[PDB]
Amino acid sequence: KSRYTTEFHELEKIGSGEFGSVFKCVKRLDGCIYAIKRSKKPLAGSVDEQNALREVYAHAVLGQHSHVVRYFSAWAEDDHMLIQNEYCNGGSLADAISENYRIMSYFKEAELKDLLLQVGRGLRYIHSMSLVHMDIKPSNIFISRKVMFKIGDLGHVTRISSPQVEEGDSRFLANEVLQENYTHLPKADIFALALTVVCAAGAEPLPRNGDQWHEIRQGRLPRIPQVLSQEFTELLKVMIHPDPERRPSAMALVKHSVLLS
Ligand SMILES: C=CCn1c(=O)c2cnc(Nc3ccc(N4CCN(C)CC4)cc3)nc2n1-c1cccc([C@@H](C)O)n1
Ligand SMILES: [Cl-]
Repeated sequence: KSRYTTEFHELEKIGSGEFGSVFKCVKRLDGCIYAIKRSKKPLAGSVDEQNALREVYAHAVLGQHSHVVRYFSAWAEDDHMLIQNEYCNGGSLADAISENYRIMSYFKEAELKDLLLQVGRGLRYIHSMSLVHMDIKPSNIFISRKVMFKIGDLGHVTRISSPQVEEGDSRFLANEVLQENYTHLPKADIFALALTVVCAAGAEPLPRNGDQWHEIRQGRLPRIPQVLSQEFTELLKVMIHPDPERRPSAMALVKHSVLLS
């Protein structure tokens, strides 16, 4: 007797974690496929609730963009919350990276620049609406297949001004954010995107803390396994510059000559 059951037919579980479950579903009325997240309703006044609120109100603000996972609807039923999003048939960037690492394929220089540009366009859009994503990483980039990358998982999204900062994944987190400096949050999304491209390029698992973590925030790129041009390398280096004002904005990113291609 539920809306979920009523409007959708559930095809396959495509994700699970502390966030709950995600299902590939067909909507009966239109025959389209959607990714529907089903989670227990968070305790009131909890982090989980704060997180869930950041996401509903990001949708309220953002609307539709070709490099952001489209949001269609959200509701609550039983003791659960449901979020209906666009289904990206290529899964997440994280999955693709695992898969490259398995059948030994790889993301080429060219394809790495394409990833950077496309996610950059998504960020440029979010930033222009005075928001920041604050959890950019492979598992939150989705792929549609000839290939579109789309930013999803908006649960950390916050305002540039008066930001409610739930810190993202420590692996991708810029030092100034850890230092409780929120005067240039957009540049933290930039830092994270650079490390996201480095992952796609085949780097070893990023450090969660300790010496190697600090070395990166000193502006040093993790070791790669392949041949990146000096100029693409420099672009990635400056995106993880200790000084966030030295990092390009999303708008300067997508107009950069190395990416024009
Ligand atoms: C709705 C919620 C968020 N979300 C989207 O907005 C969204 C859009 N497209 C897709 N496409 C998609 C994802 C995974 C697969 N795989 C099927 C094959 N197996 C082997 C690996 C997984 C296939 C297709 N998935 C999405 N969401 C989703 C799925 C899972 C986990 C998470 C986060 C919580 O980590 N998010
Ligand atoms: Cl800024």
